[PDB]
Amino acid sequence: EALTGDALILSDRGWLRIDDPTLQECRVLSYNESTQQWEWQQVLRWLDQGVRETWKIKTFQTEIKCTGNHLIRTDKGWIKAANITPKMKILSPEIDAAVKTALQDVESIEKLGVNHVYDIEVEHNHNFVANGLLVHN
Repeated sequence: EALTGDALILSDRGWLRIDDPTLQECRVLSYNESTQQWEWQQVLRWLDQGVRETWKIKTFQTEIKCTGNHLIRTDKGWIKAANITPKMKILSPEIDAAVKTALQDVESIEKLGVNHVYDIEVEHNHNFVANGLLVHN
Protein backbone atom coordinates (compact mmCIF):
# COMPACT_ATOMS: atom_id res chain seq x y z
CA GLU A 1 0.00 0.00 0.00
CA ALA A 2 2.74 2.43 1.07
CA LEU A 3 6.52 2.31 0.87
CA THR A 4 9.06 4.34 2.87
CA GLY A 5 11.04 7.10 1.12
CA ASP A 6 14.29 5.07 1.26
CA ALA A 7 12.36 2.04 -0.13
CA LEU A 8 12.82 0.90 -3.74
CA ILE A 9 10.31 -0.39 -6.30
CA LEU A 10 10.76 -2.36 -9.53
CA SER A 11 10.22 -0.45 -12.75
CA ASP A 12 10.86 -0.86 -16.49
CA ARG A 13 14.57 -0.11 -15.90
CA GLY A 14 14.71 -2.24 -12.69
CA TRP A 15 15.20 -1.60 -8.90
CA LEU A 16 14.97 2.14 -8.07
CA ARG A 17 14.02 4.46 -5.14
CA ILE A 18 10.23 4.88 -4.56
CA ASP A 19 10.55 8.38 -6.14
CA ASP A 20 12.49 7.40 -9.30
CA PRO A 21 11.59 8.47 -12.98
CA THR A 22 10.94 4.84 -14.07
CA LEU A 23 8.47 4.13 -11.28
CA GLN A 24 6.60 7.40 -11.95
CA GLU A 25 6.84 7.35 -15.82
CA CYS A 26 7.50 3.68 -16.78
CA ARG A 27 5.78 0.31 -16.34
CA VAL A 28 6.41 -1.85 -13.25
CA LEU A 29 6.62 -5.59 -12.48
CA SER A 30 3.39 -7.26 -11.29
CA TYR A 31 1.90 -10.76 -11.00
CA ASN A 32 -0.80 -10.90 -13.63
CA GLU A 33 -3.60 -12.98 -12.14
CA SER A 34 -5.28 -12.91 -15.57
CA THR A 35 -2.34 -14.60 -17.41
CA GLN A 36 -0.81 -16.29 -14.32
CA GLN A 37 2.62 -14.84 -15.26
CA TRP A 38 4.86 -11.79 -14.69
CA GLU A 39 3.92 -8.74 -16.79
CA TRP A 40 4.59 -4.99 -16.90
CA GLN A 41 1.71 -2.63 -16.01
CA GLN A 42 1.52 1.14 -16.45
CA VAL A 43 2.13 3.29 -13.40
CA LEU A 44 -1.03 5.38 -13.17
CA ARG A 45 0.12 8.19 -10.80
CA TRP A 46 2.70 8.84 -8.05
CA LEU A 47 1.04 9.48 -4.68
CA ASP A 48 2.60 10.69 -1.43
CA GLN A 49 1.49 9.54 2.04
CA GLY A 50 3.73 11.59 4.38
CA VAL A 51 3.76 10.51 8.04
CA ARG A 52 2.96 6.77 8.47
CA GLU A 53 4.13 3.87 10.71
CA THR A 54 6.02 1.06 8.86
CA TRP A 55 7.11 -2.60 9.35
CA LYS A 56 10.26 -3.99 7.65
CA ILE A 57 9.71 -7.45 6.19
CA LYS A 58 13.14 -8.99 5.64
CA THR A 59 13.82 -11.88 3.21
CA PHE A 60 16.89 -13.72 1.90
CA GLN A 61 16.41 -12.21 -1.60
CA THR A 62 15.34 -8.71 -0.46
CA GLU A 63 13.96 -6.50 2.33
CA ILE A 64 11.54 -3.54 2.54
CA LYS A 65 9.39 -1.40 4.89
CA CYS A 66 5.69 -0.67 4.24
CA THR A 67 2.42 0.05 6.16
CA GLY A 68 2.66 -3.49 7.65
CA ASN A 69 -1.16 -3.91 7.85
CA HIS A 70 -1.85 -4.25 4.09
CA LEU A 71 -1.97 -7.73 2.53
CA ILE A 72 0.98 -8.79 0.39
CA ARG A 73 1.41 -11.77 -1.94
CA THR A 74 2.96 -14.90 -0.48
CA ASP A 75 3.41 -18.52 -1.63
CA LYS A 76 -0.10 -19.28 -0.30
CA GLY A 77 -1.48 -15.94 -1.70
CA TRP A 78 -2.36 -12.47 -0.27
CA ILE A 79 -1.62 -12.28 3.49
CA LYS A 80 -1.69 -9.46 6.07
CA ALA A 81 1.85 -8.03 6.49
CA ALA A 82 1.46 -8.10 10.29
CA ASN A 83 0.54 -11.81 10.01
CA ILE A 84 3.66 -12.60 7.90
CA THR A 85 6.29 -14.61 9.81
CA PRO A 86 9.91 -15.71 8.90
CA LYS A 87 8.40 -19.06 7.79
CA MET A 88 6.32 -17.30 5.10
CA LYS A 89 7.80 -17.20 1.57
CA ILE A 90 7.07 -14.74 -1.26
CA LEU A 91 7.37 -15.35 -5.01
CA SER A 92 9.65 -12.82 -6.73
CA PRO A 93 10.47 -12.18 -10.50
CA GLU A 94 13.79 -13.22 -12.05
CA ILE A 95 15.31 -11.22 -14.90
CA ASP A 96 17.10 -13.20 -17.61
CA ALA A 97 16.37 -14.71 -21.08
CA ALA A 98 12.90 -15.49 -19.71
CA VAL A 99 11.14 -14.14 -16.60
CA LYS A 100 11.08 -16.80 -13.84
CA THR A 101 9.32 -16.91 -10.45
CA ALA A 102 11.33 -17.77 -7.32
CA LEU A 103 10.26 -17.88 -3.66
CA GLN A 104 12.22 -15.96 -1.01
CA ASP A 105 12.42 -16.85 2.69
CA VAL A 106 11.42 -14.26 5.25
CA GLU A 107 14.19 -13.77 7.83
CA SER A 108 12.00 -11.56 10.08
CA ILE A 109 9.97 -8.31 10.25
CA GLU A 110 11.48 -5.28 12.06
CA LYS A 111 9.51 -2.22 13.13
CA LEU A 112 10.72 1.07 11.62
CA GLY A 113 7.90 3.24 13.06
CA VAL A 114 6.73 6.56 11.64
CA ASN A 115 8.40 7.30 8.29
CA HIS A 116 7.84 9.27 5.10
CA VAL A 117 5.78 7.12 2.68
CA TYR A 118 5.22 7.26 -1.07
CA ASP A 119 3.60 4.86 -3.56
CA ILE A 120 2.18 4.62 -7.10
CA GLU A 121 -0.93 3.00 -8.59
CA VAL A 122 -1.05 0.52 -11.49
CA GLU A 123 -3.68 -0.14 -14.22
CA HIS A 124 -4.54 -3.77 -15.27
CA ASN A 125 -3.47 -6.09 -12.40
CA HIS A 126 -3.86 -3.37 -9.73
CA ASN A 127 -0.66 -4.69 -8.04
CA PHE A 128 3.10 -3.95 -8.06
CA VAL A 129 6.40 -5.33 -6.73
CA ALA A 130 8.40 -3.24 -4.24
CA ASN A 131 12.08 -4.24 -3.93
CA GLY A 132 11.21 -7.71 -5.36
CA LEU A 133 8.28 -8.10 -2.88
CA LEU A 134 4.77 -8.24 -4.40
CA VAL A 135 2.36 -5.82 -2.70
CA HIS A 136 -1.40 -5.39 -3.32
CA ASN A 137 -2.61 -1.87 -4.27
